[PDB]
This record gives sequence, structure tokens and C-alpha cells, in this order.
Amino acid sequence: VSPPPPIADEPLTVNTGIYLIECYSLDDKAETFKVNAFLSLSWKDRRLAFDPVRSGVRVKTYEPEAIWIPEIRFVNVENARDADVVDISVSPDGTVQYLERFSARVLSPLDFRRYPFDSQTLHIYLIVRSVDTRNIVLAVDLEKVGKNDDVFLTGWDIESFTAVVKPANFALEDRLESKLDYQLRISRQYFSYIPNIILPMLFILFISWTAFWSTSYEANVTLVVSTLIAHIAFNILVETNLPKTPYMTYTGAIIFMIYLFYFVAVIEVTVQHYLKVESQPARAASITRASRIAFPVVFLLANIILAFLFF
Amino acid sequence: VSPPPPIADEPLTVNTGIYLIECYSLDDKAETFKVNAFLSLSWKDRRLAFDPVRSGVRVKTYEPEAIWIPEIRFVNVENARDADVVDISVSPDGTVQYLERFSARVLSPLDFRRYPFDSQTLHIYLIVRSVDTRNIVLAVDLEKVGKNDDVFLTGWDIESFTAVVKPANFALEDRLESKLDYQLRISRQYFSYIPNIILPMLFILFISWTAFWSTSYEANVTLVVSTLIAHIAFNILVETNLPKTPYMTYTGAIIFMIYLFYFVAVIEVTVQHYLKVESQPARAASITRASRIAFPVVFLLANIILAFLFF
Amino acid sequence: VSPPPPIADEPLTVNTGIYLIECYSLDDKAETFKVNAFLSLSWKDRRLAFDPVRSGVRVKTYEPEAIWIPEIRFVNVENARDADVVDISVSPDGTVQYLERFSARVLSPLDFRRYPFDSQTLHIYLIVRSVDTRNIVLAVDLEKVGKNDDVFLTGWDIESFTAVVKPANFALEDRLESKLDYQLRISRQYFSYIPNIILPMLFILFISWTAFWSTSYEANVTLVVSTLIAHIAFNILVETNLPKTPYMTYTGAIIFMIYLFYFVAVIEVTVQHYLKVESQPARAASITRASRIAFPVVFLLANIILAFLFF
Amino acid sequence: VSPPPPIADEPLTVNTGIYLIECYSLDDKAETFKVNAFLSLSWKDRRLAFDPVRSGVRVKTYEPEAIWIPEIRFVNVENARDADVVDISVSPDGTVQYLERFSARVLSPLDFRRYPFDSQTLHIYLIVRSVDTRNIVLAVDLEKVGKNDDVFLTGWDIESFTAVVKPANFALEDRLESKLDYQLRISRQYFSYIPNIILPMLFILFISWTAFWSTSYEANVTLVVSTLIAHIAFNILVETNLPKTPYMTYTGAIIFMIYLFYFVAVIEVTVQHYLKVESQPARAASITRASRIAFPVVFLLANIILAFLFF
Amino acid sequence: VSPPPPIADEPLTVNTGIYLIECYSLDDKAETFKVNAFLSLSWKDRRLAFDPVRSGVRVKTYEPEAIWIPEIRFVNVENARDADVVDISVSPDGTVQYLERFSARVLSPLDFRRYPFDSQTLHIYLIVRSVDTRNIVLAVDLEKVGKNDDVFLTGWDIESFTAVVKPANFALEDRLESKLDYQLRISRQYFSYIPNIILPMLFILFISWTAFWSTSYEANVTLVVSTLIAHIAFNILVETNLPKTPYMTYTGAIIFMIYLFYFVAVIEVTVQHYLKVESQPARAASITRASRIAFPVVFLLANIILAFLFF
Ligand SMILES: [Cl-]
Ligand SMILES: [Cl-]
Ligand SMILES: [Cl-]
Ligand SMILES: [Cl-]
Ligand SMILES: [Cl-]
Ligand code: NA
Ligand code: NA
Ligand code: NA
Ligand code: NA
Ligand code: NA
Ligand code: NA
Repeated sequence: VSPPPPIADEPLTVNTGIYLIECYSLDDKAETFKVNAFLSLSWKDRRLAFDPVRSGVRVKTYEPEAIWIPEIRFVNVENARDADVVDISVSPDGTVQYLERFSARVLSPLDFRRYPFDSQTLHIYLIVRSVDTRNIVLAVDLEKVGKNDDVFLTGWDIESFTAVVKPANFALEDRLESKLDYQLRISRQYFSYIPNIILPMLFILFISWTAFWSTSYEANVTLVVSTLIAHIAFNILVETNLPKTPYMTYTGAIIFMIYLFYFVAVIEVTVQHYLKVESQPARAASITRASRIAFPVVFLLANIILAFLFF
Repeated sequence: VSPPPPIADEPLTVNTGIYLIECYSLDDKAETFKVNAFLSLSWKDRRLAFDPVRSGVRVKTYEPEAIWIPEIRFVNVENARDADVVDISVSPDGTVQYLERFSARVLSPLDFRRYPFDSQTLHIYLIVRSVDTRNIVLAVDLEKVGKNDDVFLTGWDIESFTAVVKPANFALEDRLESKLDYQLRISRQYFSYIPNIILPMLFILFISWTAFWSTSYEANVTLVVSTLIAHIAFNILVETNLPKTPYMTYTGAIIFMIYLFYFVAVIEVTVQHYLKVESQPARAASITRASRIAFPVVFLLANIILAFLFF
Repeated sequence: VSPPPPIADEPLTVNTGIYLIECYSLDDKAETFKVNAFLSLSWKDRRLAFDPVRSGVRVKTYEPEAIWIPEIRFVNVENARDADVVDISVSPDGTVQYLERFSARVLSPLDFRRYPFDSQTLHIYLIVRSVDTRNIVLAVDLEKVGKNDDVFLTGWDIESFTAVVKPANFALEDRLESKLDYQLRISRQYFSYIPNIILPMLFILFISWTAFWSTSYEANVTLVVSTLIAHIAFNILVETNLPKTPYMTYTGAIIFMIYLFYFVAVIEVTVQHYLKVESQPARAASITRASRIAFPVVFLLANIILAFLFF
Repeated sequence: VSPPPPIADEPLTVNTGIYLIECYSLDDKAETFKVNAFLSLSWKDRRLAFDPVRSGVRVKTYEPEAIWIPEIRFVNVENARDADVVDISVSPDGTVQYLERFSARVLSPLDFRRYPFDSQTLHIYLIVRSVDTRNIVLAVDLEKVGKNDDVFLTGWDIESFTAVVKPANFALEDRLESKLDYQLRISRQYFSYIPNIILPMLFILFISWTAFWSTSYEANVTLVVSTLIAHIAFNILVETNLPKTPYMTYTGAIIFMIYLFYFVAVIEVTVQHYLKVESQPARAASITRASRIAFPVVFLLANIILAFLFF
Repeated sequence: VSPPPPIADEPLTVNTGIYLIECYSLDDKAETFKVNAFLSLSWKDRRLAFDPVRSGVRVKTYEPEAIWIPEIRFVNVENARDADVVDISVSPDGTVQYLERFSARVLSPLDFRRYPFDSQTLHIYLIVRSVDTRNIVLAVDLEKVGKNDDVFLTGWDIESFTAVVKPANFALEDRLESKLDYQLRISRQYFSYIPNIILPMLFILFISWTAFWSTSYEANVTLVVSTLIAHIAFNILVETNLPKTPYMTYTGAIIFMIYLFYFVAVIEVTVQHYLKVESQPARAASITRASRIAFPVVFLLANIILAFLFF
């Protein structure tokens, strides 16, 4: 089998569509997601044309091996898609209608800057390479692009699944290549981060601030050091669910800043004890009273600054 | 091979059945389960009809390649099922009896709202896409739906395995689609959660309340902060066995609430010490005595409210 | 190819044997084990009979496709076995000798009640489904059941590998099915649990009891709470190596009971401090002295009771 | 099919190229990375030459089975590459242009000496084994070596992808072998290590040094021991992301050195308390005051020495 | 295809060789390692004799399916090897030279008694089962046994790769089996265990001994209990990298012994406090002073005894 010959010198247009059946395993660390979908393909092959009257059939079914089928690949996949051909239908003018159901693990970079209040644009890049006989170009049949209502991505809200209609045509290894960009827009369900990470992290921090109403150095050291350790545990927990980024994430920024608050609270607790030992408690009392206001105030203002820089 | 032609204009009815052999790996985080089962298919193919008197044979056995077989797929699977054809039998009237043994990983969302006292309805969706020649519709042969007595799903009780007899017939990409819903009803074995998570978590909380019978600030800080850290460990343990949900789970609610109790206990311990230092212990004594009753009482009432909202 | 036809109306007897080459990956959480073995099959196919004199051979070697072979399956496997046919030999009277080497992941429930001093009976269920033409029954050739001397299952002692000679014959979807039960009896190597989990857990508990020779509330709180946290770590460690069971395991029972001892030790430490503050130390001394005997005594008796209930 | 015969006695030159499409999963512990790329092959097969004016076709497209193709393998792969042939083009003179898209898991040792400020040279070794008929030698077509602009390796910066043009030709098992070295130069994005590991580790160390402004032994013991435990947690965290090396890494060296600082701080805290108990506080004061300067100074100088030895 | 016929009554000798290309993933817990190697096979099949004059060629190249190939298997593999035939060369007398490149996961028990200062002998067992026509025996072609210079096993030093030239010929299920033992001698790179586990574990132990220069019970309890918890963390860390053994490992013995030292240190700290409270500090001072010498001395002697028993 060889590609359909051109009537003049036109390129062969392969109309494409992706209909999402399943979306699962969005792995943040790996920056991958798994997809199960219908891939539809359509092109004209004159050599397969027939007369409906003398045939007695309005449509003709073929096995993939019997006819020429464009070698369509995905750019951003780990391994080649697992595909099973569903149907191949030919109309009288030789218009081929191809349908396969496939599953693939897609590599798509994620921007963690606003995590866990982030939104992403996942990409599925469709590609075809041209042959010596003719140049093969991809198009989007919008009537064949969509997603099942039951499509759920655990921990995310699916906003839209659209295709950029104009392909990116370019040369690669002395042949032209036609690339389509299918975009799946998603937004993270931040809900669970609030009772599981955010609030627990704030509670332990506020507990360290009770040291500003205590003159007991031994108790103060216990309050600040114990909560710091619990903060380290949350830092470790958070970083294990995320990849290493060459930039600061919103959560990473807050987590890092909270260390500074623990560090300054230890300085305050130290200074307070030092003055008490030096028989200067009136002074220590002035520093401690100021700290009661300064710590929550600087914490609120630093958070307003951070939220501003990130959102 | 082509589909059996209609005598009139009727759709082809494919009778189905699923007999569960094995159920394993119910993964809460992934919202998946693995299944090993018999899939039975039955349809009439008049082209295969024969005479039983002259053939001397009551049944004819065919190899899958020799005859037309409907392309039946599962909707909610990760990858296409791993199937091995067991038997194909044709009766004299041309009724085909197909049997395969398959294994598949099924995506089925779980409702964690009542965790670990939750029940689930797992779904296995069977599907067939109509061909151009004719419309294919699915039916349930209840005589061929069931499960082996030895079917066990570790950590769960299997209640029932039934099929919704009426298929969901709908158009998808300009063809008809016929979908059947096989339902596996299960209830979680909550037993182990009691000695492993629930009771240990209650013991550490009750240990924090011994601070209400102590005037030692240093010891109190140690009691409340140490148990809080142990509570954090249980929170982390629990959340690692669960996916992130856009709702509160029953266990999540209790775990979150317990932080408030630790926070208020720290306030009490702080207020008590502050008054003692200010030479007001009679007052501190009134707050501490009230706390001895208030803490267990508010804990019980808050739990009654939560159990009511969730069950 | 079709099954051997019956001389009268007898079922076809397929003689079986399993010879274990490798046993590995006994996963307690998954309740699975991996096996690599020889599967031997033997049956009479008269159509294959020959005269040794005429042919000039005592045996005939065929390829699997050339002759009829029974469709033998394993019941309790994750996926169908990975098999490679080793040999097919036909004797003059049509006695077929089939040999394959296979590997499979077996699902076999485990009874954790006596963990880590438990013994198990792993099962490998062999099955055959009858055909329209012939009822197929399985038998055990004891001469072909065994295991290699080098067969080792890490963390277990292999006791015996035997087959229940009488198959379990039953109807499944209007066809006879013949099931054989191959049993691999194993006993857990409990050795390592002693220095790694049991003794460390006892040491920290005994360390909490040193609080009965101390009047220092602050030191007592540190002793009991710190060791309780270390006990929580062991509880978590143990539960990660085990599945969730709807029953108490021996280790689970001891681990749970030890929490009660920590809880009562905190009550004692609290009561002691309370009396000391109330200027009643003579009393506190009576409770503390009683506790020094009561705690180890009640611990020993409770352990005797538990060992009795479990063994 | 057999290899193209030599006109004289020359070896067959197979021109190669690798064009990277995807780079993912650089696993530090495993010392592996996954690759998805185009592999291009070119050689002269005179038996395939044709007339351009007579044939009318400028290029002939063959199926892999139809012609002889060199058996090209990767040396440093876990399993054989997953490959799909894209195109085979023959020019009139018999110059074959072969193109496949492959995916593979590559074993490439990493030098962790300067971690997390390390750079690596990943290798992909291409190999061909000669046949009895003739010797096969590999060459690099630089025009067909490259990488897609979108190629991203999470946590790394990609510097260059080049090939050492001269193959390593050697005898192995009495036949010639021709090996090419494709080099992917990368540098680690150390950014995230600063707020996640480095700074938190420095903060806890500096917190241990507040004990030099405290006379409270009980508080000092709490400060030094608590922070030491947090240092152990960071040591464990770091070592889990790295393989075991027969050399010290930069981070490993700093982490190890910090233990010595904790050990000496405990000695200081002990010596200070001992002198205070012996009624020699003036002296303890001399040691403590010296420690305030000595600890940060020795820490800075030791770090300058270490950075010098490693960079 | 059938086996080559015997000229007399001799068994068919299949000469073997294994040339290691890659060694990776030595998993201590699983007691497995992955291998990528050349497997060479050589046997005489006179039925394949040819005249170079008539056929033109000096050596014939065959496809595996075209000729008889001995069914060679590995005994100690998880699954059957992934093999790719590189060449099948037949010389005029009928001597076949078979070459394949394979990858396999090998089960080979490890002796952890001296861990992490242990050495191992990994085995790769090659096997052939005899057929009816004739008995097959394996031999080692030493000229075809070896390893690539670049063969590295992360965390190990490779000493030698040799074959026991004499096969183990034995009866199995009424047929002969011929087994060869390929041995890969390795020694563990213990380096990293010193700064990561050994020294940190010794530092925390020595820190607990500072309690022998302190009269502060509250500080002593903190020193001994905190370092004990850090010791538990190292115990858990070590045991996660190792399988459960029915014997004591060297590291396991040291780790276990260190618990006894913590237990006795708690007794000492308790006894000291008890005497101080009873107004007997002179006695307490005698016990504490003795402990300063006894603890490091008994620790050194116990380690000399342990090293002697293990090495
Ligand atoms: Cl693809
Ligand atoms: Cl399916
Ligand atoms: Cl099977
Ligand atoms: Cl390869
Ligand atoms: Cl093998
Ligand atoms: Na085609
Ligand atoms: Na068919
Ligand atoms: Na057959
Ligand atoms: Na070829
Ligand atoms: Na303390
Ligand atoms: Na063969």
C-alpha cells in the first residue's frame, strides 16, 4: 500500500478528532496523565471509490491491512499509544472514516507557581510525517472533538477540551511534519489542602506564639522547638507530593517564610531569658509585649505581600 | 467477516453476562479495582444455521477468526481487557454462545464522605458501537451474571453483583452506542480502624486532658504539644491511604476538629500559667476546674453533631 | 481440532502434576505469591494411536497446534499464566504427555490471627471446562507432583506441596467444571520480629515504668509520653507490613493492649502529682509502690491470657 | 535477506542519527533516564539500485521485511528499545534511508560528588555486530543528530546533545563490533535544594547555638537534642533521594560535619553545667563566651575548606 | 523440526557462553538482580551440512524457525528471559553458532550475616531437558564467557564471572536435565554506611552518655529518651533496606545491643535520682563515676566480641 495520489499537487488533508472517554492518574511529580479516548481520522482515497447502484452498498468496510492508513503519532507520549481499530468505513467518493480507541501516558509540563490554587493546560500533540509521494497535513473536525460527561480527573476540575485548528507545519529530518495541539484545561481542587496542610500548619505556628505570654524559658524552648519540628514534617510532606522546581511555588514560599518566624521567635525567647538572668525583666517585658503584636501583624502583612506577588 | 443481516430492520441483540472469578486490589487513592471474570456473549447469526438431523451434530465449534463476533468493550477500564476465548458454540438455529475469561483494571469513583464506615457501588460498563450495516444493542442474560463463592476483596464485604437490565442507548460520533451497567455493591470492613487509628487517636487526646489536673506549666506544655505531634502523625497516616477529596470525609472532620481541641487546650494551659505568675491562682483554678468538664462534654456533643451530619 | 471422542459416554480424564521450580514474592498486604513451575498434562487420544513396528518409533513428538490440548486454567491467578510448552509426546496407544513451564501470580488468602507466629496453606487451583462433545475431569499423577530442593520462600519455611487427589466437580454456566486443589504448606520465620519489633517495644514500655521510682512529674511526663510516641511508631511500622483484617491479630492485640498500659501509667503519674500538690505525698507513695508491682504483674497475666486466646 | 556485498573489501558504513523527542524520568537512585527519539539509519545497498528515468519514481518505499536492515542495538539499555519503523526510502543509487521512532530506559552512571550542584554527561551507546559476509561500521550523520526545543528533563537543564564521531571498533566473541557514543550534557537545577533542605538545615543548627546564651542546662539539652533529631530527619530525607556511593558527596560531607557540631555543642553544654554544679560559673562563662564566636567561625572556615575540596 | 540424530549413542553437547553487557538493580529485599547479556550456543547438526562451492557461501545464515534450536532455559528467573536472536551461523560440517542478547531478573539468595561488609556469589543457572530421540548435555565454551569492562553494579564491586565447567546432570519427571552454574562474585561497597548510619548511630549513643556527668534527672531523662528515639529511627531505616532473616546480621546485632545500653543507662539515671531523693548522693556519685568508665569499656569489649563472632 502507498499514499493516495494527488489529482493536481495538493496536500493530503487528514481530518482528526479526539473524544475523551477517561482521564486519570495526573501525577504532579512525573508531570504525566493517562488518557483513554477515541481517535477519529478522515481522508479521501480515490482508488477506493465505488458506484452505489452496481455495488448495492452505500458504505464499504475494510480491515486496516487492506487499505492505506496515515501513520499518525502522538508527540508527547512515554510509549506509543495502545490502539484498537473500532471501524473503517468508505463512502462512494472514497472518503475514509477511521475510528480507533486508544490509551496513552502523556508528558505535559505543569506550572506549580500558584500551587495548590493552580490551573493547567494539558497538551496532546498529534503528528503526521510527509512522504516522498506527497505532503500530509492535519486538520481538526470540530464535530469529532469532545469528552464524555463522566470524564473525571481525581483532584481536578475539567474546564474545556479544545483543539488549535491551525496545524504547526515544519521540517524534521528532511520531511515535513504536521502537528496539531489538543488542549485540556483543568483547575486544581484546592479544598483538601485547607484542613490537611494549611490550617494544621497555621495552628502549630499560633501555638508557638503562646511563648509571648510566658516567662518560663524551658517551656518556651519546648513550645517553639516542638512546633518547628511539626512544621518540618509538613514541609517534607508537601515536597514529597511535588517535583523539584527552578522557581518558588506559593506553598513553598509560605512554608519557607514560616521558618523565619520560628527563627525570630527563638531569638525573642533567648533575648527574653538572657535579660531575666541579667536582672533586666522590665526590658524583656517590653520586647515580649511588642512581640505579641509584631508577630501576628508581620505574619499577616508578609502573607498579603506574598499573595500579591503570586496572584 | 461482516455482521449478521437483519430479517426486517431490527437491531442485533447481544446477550451478555459477567461471572466474577476474582476481585482484588481495590485502591482507594487510585479509585480502581482489578477483576478476573467470565464474559459471556450470545446473538443469532442465521448464516451459521444448520440441520441437526443430517449433520448428526447438535452443536458446532468455531474459532474466533472463522466467524463474526461483536466488538464489545469496557468503558471504565485503564487499558483494554486481557482476554482469552474459552469457547464458541453454535446451535442449529444459528444462536452463537461466546465465552471468554478476562482480567481488567476498572476505574470507578468512590464516595469517601462516610470513611471508614462507607459503602460503595462499583461499576463495570459494557459497551458496543453500532456498525453501518446494523444497530447493535446489549441485553443482560441474568442466568449468566454472578460471582464465585471464594470471591474476596481484602478489607471489604461483597454484598451483591447485579446488572441494570435496560441498556443506555445513545449516539456517539454519528453512531449508536449500547451501554450496560454491571454493579458490584461493597461495604468497608471498618473493624481494624478502631484499634489502629480511632482508639490510639482518642487515647492521646485524653492524655492531653490530664493537663487540667496539673499546675505545672512546663509539664502541661509537654503533655499538649507531644500528643499534638502524635495527632499530626495519625493525620498524615490517614491522608496517605486516601485521595484528595473536594469534600470533608467523616474521619477528616474528626481529625480536623481534634486540632481545635489541642489549640484551645494550649490557650487554657497559657491562661492558667499567666494568672499564676500574676498572683491570681484562685481564678486560674476556676478556669481549670471548668475545663475538666467542658473539654470532654464539648468533645462528646461535637461528635454527636458530626455523626448526625454524616450518617 | 476437536476433543477425543468417547468410546462409550465416559468423561475424559486429564492427569495433572505441578513441579515447583521457584517460589518468591509472598506479599502479605496483597495476599499473593509468585510461582515458577512445570505443569504436566496427560490424557488418552485414540485418534493419535500408532503401531511401533510399522512406524519404526516408540514415541511421537507433536507441536501444540498439530493436536488437541485441554484448555487448562488456574482459578486464583491475577492474569493468565505465562507459559512455554517444553514437550508433547505420544505413546503407541495414544497416551499424550504434555509439559509446560509457567510463571504466575497467585491470589491466596492468608490467616493473620497468629502473626508473626503463623502458618499458611497456599492454594493453586487447576481448572478445566467441559465441551459440548465431552465432559473433562482432572486427576492428580502423584509421580508428577513435587518441588525442587532449592525452592526457598524468603521469610518462610516450606513444609509440604501436595494435591487433594479428588477434584471438586461442579456446574458453572451449564457446563461441568473440574477443579483440583494444589496445597503449599508454609510457616513464617518469626525470628527477626523478636530483635526488630517485639524486644524494642518491650524495652520502651519497661522504660515508661521507671516513672514509678520517680516523684518528678516533669520527668515522668517526659518518660511516659516519649515512650508512647515510640510505641505509636512501632504500631505504624507493623500495620504497614499487614493488610487491614476484620479480626484482631496476635501482634495487633499486644500492640493495642500496650496503649492501655500507657494510658493507665499517665493516670498514675497525674494522680501522684495531684496528691503531692494537695500535700498528701504519703498517699501518693502508696499508689506508686503498688504500681511498681501491679504494672509488670498485670502485664504478664494479660499476656498469658492473650497467648491462651490466640494459641 | 543477506547483507549488501562489498565492491572490493570495504566495511559497510551505517550512518546514524538520534533526534530526541522526549527526555523524562532521570532517576538518581537507579542511575537511569527514559528517552523517546528518532533513530535514523543510512547505508548503500547496490542490489536495490534502480533507473530514475526508466522507473519514473525518484524514491522507492520498502517494508522492513522486504529488505536487509542492519541489526542496530543500544548497549546501555535495561530492555531492548520499543521501536516503530516510520519510513524506509531508497534512492536510485541504492542509498537506503531508514527511520524509526523508539523509546528506551537508559542506564548511565552519575557522578554525585558535587550534588546538588552537579553536572552530568549521559551516554546512549549505539552498537552493531559484523557478519561473516562483511564488517559493519557505524558513523554519525551530524545533520541527523539533535533534539526538539520542547525537550525538558524535570529538575535539570539540558546543555547539549552531541555524538563522538569516531566509533569504538573492537573484537568481541570473534567478530567485530562498532560502538558510537551519543552524549547528553545536563546540569542540575539546584534552586529548590536551597529553601527545602539547605536553609532549613542551617536554621536548626543556628537554633542549637542559642544554647551559648543560656545557663539553663535543661533548656540547653532540649535545644541541642531536638535540633539534632531534626538534622537526622534531613539526613534521612537526603539519603532516600540518592544511591549509596563509594565516595562522599558535597551534601553528604556537610550533613556529616554538622553532626560533629552537634556533638561538640553537647560537650560544651555538659562542661558548662558540670562547672556550675562544682561552683565554678566564672569559668563556665569563659567557655560559653568563647563558644559564641568559635562555633560560627569554625563552621564558616570548615565550609570554605569543604567547598574548596569539592569545587 | 526434530533434534540432530546420533552417529553412535552419545548425547548431544550444547556448548554455552554468557557475556555480561549490563548488571543492575541488585535488590537486597527481593534477593534479585537484573542482567543484560549475550547467550551463545553451539551444537553440530549434520542435517545442515553443505558445500561452499555449490551454495556459493562459506557460512549459512538461518532464521530461528528454519532450524532446530535446543530449548535452553534459566532455572532461577522470575519470568522467561526477553531474548533477541543476533545471529544463527551454520558452517559446512553442520556446526551451528547461535547468538542471542537477553535480559532477565534473576533470583539468587543473599547471605546477610556480615552486612554491610558482605560478599556474595550470584548464580545464573542454565538448563536443558533431554528429549525422547536423545539426551542433551550442556558444556561451557570458556572462550565465550566474560563481561564488558563497563559492567557496574551500583553499590557493589564485581570480582569475577566464571562458570563451573561440569554440568549437574540429573533426572527430573522421567527425563534427564543438564544444569550449568554461572557465578558472579561481588563484594558490597560498605563506604556509605559509615557516614550515613554507623557514625550517626554512635554519636547519638555517646550523647546519651553525657548523662553520666549530670545530676539533673529531668535533663538526663531527656538525653537518654531522645537519643533512644533517634536510635529507633535508624533501626527502622536499616530494616527497611533488608529482608527478614532467620538469623542475626552484623548490623542487626549492633543495633539490638545498643538498645541494651539505652536500657541500662535509663536504670542508672533512675537509680541515681532515687538515691539523691533518699539523701544518699555520695553513693549515687560512686555509681555515676563507675558508669563513665563501664559504659564505653563494655561497649568496646561487646563490639570486639561481636566482630569476632561475625568475622
Ligand atoms: Cl502514538
Ligand atoms: Cl475492554
Ligand atoms: Cl491460567
Ligand atoms: Cl536496543
Ligand atoms: Cl529463560
Ligand atoms: Na495500511
Ligand atoms: Na470475528
Ligand atoms: Na490444540
Ligand atoms: Na530485514
Ligand atoms: Na522537656
Ligand atoms: Na527453532
